[PDB]
Amino acid sequence: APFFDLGELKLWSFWRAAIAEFIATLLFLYITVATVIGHSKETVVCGSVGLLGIAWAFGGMIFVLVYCTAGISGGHINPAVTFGLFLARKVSLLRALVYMIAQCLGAICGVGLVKAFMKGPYNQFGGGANSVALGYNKGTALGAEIIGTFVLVYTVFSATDPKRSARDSHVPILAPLPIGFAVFMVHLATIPITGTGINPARSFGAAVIFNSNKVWDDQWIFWVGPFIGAAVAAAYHQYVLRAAAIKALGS
Amino acid sequence: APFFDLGELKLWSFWRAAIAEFIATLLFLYITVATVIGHSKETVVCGSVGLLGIAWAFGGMIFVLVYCTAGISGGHINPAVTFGLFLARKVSLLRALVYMIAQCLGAICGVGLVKAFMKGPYNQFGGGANSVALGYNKGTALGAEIIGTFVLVYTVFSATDPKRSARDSHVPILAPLPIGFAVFMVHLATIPITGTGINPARSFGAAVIFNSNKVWDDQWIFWVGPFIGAAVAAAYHQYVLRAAAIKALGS
Amino acid sequence: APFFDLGELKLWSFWRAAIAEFIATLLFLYITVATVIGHSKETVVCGSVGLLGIAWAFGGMIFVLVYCTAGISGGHINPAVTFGLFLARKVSLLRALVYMIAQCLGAICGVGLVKAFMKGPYNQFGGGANSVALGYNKGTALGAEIIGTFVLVYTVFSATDPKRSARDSHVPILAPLPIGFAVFMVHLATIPITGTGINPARSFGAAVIFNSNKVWDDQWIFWVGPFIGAAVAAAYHQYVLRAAAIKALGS
Amino acid sequence: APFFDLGELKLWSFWRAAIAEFIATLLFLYITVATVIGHSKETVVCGSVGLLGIAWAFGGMIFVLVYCTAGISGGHINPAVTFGLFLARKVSLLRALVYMIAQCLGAICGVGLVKAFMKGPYNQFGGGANSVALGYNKGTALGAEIIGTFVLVYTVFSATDPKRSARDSHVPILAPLPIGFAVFMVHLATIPITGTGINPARSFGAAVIFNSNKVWDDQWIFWVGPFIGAAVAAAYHQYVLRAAAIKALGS
Repeated sequence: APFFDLGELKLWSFWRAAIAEFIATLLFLYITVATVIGHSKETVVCGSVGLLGIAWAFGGMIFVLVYCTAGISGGHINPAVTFGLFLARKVSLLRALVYMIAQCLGAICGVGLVKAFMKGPYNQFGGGANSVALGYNKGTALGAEIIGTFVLVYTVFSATDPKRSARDSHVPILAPLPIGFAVFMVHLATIPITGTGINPARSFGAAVIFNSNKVWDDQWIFWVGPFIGAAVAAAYHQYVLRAAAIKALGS
Repeated sequence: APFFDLGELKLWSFWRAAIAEFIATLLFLYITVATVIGHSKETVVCGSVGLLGIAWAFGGMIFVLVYCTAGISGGHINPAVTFGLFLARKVSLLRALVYMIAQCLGAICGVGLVKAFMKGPYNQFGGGANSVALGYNKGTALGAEIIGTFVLVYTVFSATDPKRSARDSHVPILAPLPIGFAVFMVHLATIPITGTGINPARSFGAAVIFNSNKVWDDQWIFWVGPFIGAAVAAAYHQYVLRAAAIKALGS
Repeated sequence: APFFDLGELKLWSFWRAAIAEFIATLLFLYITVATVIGHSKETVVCGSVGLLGIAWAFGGMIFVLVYCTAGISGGHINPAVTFGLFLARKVSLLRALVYMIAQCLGAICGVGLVKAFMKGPYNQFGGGANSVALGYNKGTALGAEIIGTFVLVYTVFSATDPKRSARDSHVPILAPLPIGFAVFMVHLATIPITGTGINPARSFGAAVIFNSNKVWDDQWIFWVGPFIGAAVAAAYHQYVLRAAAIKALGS
Repeated sequence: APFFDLGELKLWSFWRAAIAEFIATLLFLYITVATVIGHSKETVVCGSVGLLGIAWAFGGMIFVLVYCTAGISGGHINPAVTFGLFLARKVSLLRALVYMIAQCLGAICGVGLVKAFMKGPYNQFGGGANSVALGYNKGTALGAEIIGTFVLVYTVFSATDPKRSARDSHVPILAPLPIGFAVFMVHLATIPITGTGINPARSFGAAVIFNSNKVWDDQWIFWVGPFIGAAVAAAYHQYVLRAAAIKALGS
């Protein structure tokens, strides 16, 4: 794999792909963390959208955002997704890094906006952030992040279009509904454990803005867990040897 | 941009497009505000569809209505959507205004019907209306409306079919599921703040029928916020320069 | 319109269409009423699927069942749907009546099965049945049934395939997801008022099995309301003059 | 029907199909049982994803997993599905057995992982397992499993692609969204009765790991019920005589 290929010299398109990932991740953090704080601050019992509503915010926004950006950037919104695809040689190292930076920056900005709008409840109720919950240890958290991210990245590889690519690149277009649903599902199982990270930029953006020592102590789990889950899904996709032209037929 | 083009002289189709927008918005207000009052009036704790159920009423009805009217009017159901498309020169000024009037009228009628059916609970529990909630200021509300409407209008532009148009027009057909989901998502984040407007006709219809001074004082936020969010999504779509024939591939 | 056409002399297919409607409606009543009783009997507060869960049972089962039977019968599962299509001359009188009978019979059987499985809770918690709730009058109930059924039947007409028909007939195939979603939405608004009928066979099956005088007194609303809502959606579809080959493009 | 056909001598593909079923079922058990324990352990009232959230975990994971594995194995994830298809002669005896073993093994492993991560709550709150709930008898449970599995398997047969098959086989590709929705629906009606089995490998995996005598006493219902429901859906599909090339047109 070279550091970069000719696609990365199509500078206009490559710039707009980075912007599309930046904005999408910003929007992803804003809606989901605002949903979280809005639920956490509610004084009436059953007065909120509930944990079910939070899981929907994360799954539904990934559906919407991959839908909007798949033809522009490939629709990653998530460094572990970008990392998996890079391992499968679907993304160059240079594009991979640019994507991760755009995603981490967008994440900080989105969470930033939630804090700007509701600083009181934002600081009071945990800042959106991922950390190990009471009654679990780090090994369980990490395990839950690995397997959770595997589900996500396994779904991404199955969702790739073998013939269609994002504008001026060979980065595969992705079917958004299955990927959104994978996210929703993993939140249902993983919210009691870590909040659910499965997305290093999502975890990072919230840790940057909330800036607590507890959250920073746990932060490595939300990089290492998803990167490992991503690598194991790539390995698996490579072994069920189904890159080729296994187009999954949508629902 | 001329005030109107030859499509607007196809009077039969242009009339039926206006009617389709009028009826759709009426149905949109009736189902969603009835869902709201039905939840608000419930005496049993967890005896209702909950805030999650309300968010679904708004997102799901937009999915259903854009599905039914996309081939007829372009499926706007929302003056900020019409406004964004007008800025992108996808709609003439004359069609734009006719649409907004049909949507505002339909909105009043739909809320009217909710009040006719359940006047007691209708007046008691807030009339469906949008206003700034306790503990937020006008700047937060406006900000939340801007960004919320941006998410919606960004999704609309990505959902446009570059080849297919509504009957006897060049108004693009829209993919309904992504747009419905955008609405659902924005409600999850924005219900604790304003009720969620992101739709001037939705906010106006409820303010007309509920007719409280508090709600009228706040009403400008629900026009200005969505119009700004819409204009920034148009600007953005124009800059990721993706009008051309970026057909987003559905889920 | 003749009483019948040559499609009705294709006896093998016509018989299997009737069977498909009978079974589908039976399955529709069994799952949805079982969901209702299961929620109603639950002793823990928030220990159930909630009203949101009930609305999903009705909307999701119609999605699933129209999906399974659309190519076989046209996927009606509902006499008001059959009635609307008959008014639009898409179904003959003979097929229409056979469908309504199969649907009413299947309905009784499905509710029958719920009672057989959980007779105690079945009788205690209202039998699944539709009736006017406390605090509303008959005119509101009827109005809510008219408009609710209009939403449903308006969606059906938009969901019709202008080129594809059920086996050995000219009965249009229907797009199931939009129709399922219409049902879900109308339940969100209408459950506090009548239970939501919008389906005479659904209301009839539950009234037959539950057999209370109160429920029988209200039963006419659940025939008259949906038949009127259906006729007004047909009239409307005929006037937005969009039978022709307005194929709504799916999501 | 011969014991096996030439497809089963394509050893590379046949091995990878078995692996795909093994992994998918493992992931199915892990996410859904983790969702169950996470809800069951929650100390705050309405502090969880609720029974609605659990029903979504089961329906949504089947949607995601059939989406990922349909082109690889046919996407069964469930011995009653495999059994139904075998009866319809769509799967050979040899492939059928290999699938059931891979599914049962994967199931044990997935539940195993949930216990490894949260052994305390895992043992305290029922291990994910299926059993007859208080206030119902075995005949009701069995009946509920039969009819529940019928809904599932009826949907599977309607979801089969008559032209497209899994890699190097004639096992039909399946439309995942309808099947996922069938699962979701049956959970809504059946959770108060048995937990919902409709999947012998799902019931077996949880019974193996939880290892209680009560759960083992009831276990036969979760094999016999779904196998019967599956056989009756096959019989029905054979009689509505719609194997041929009834392609259900997706939503």
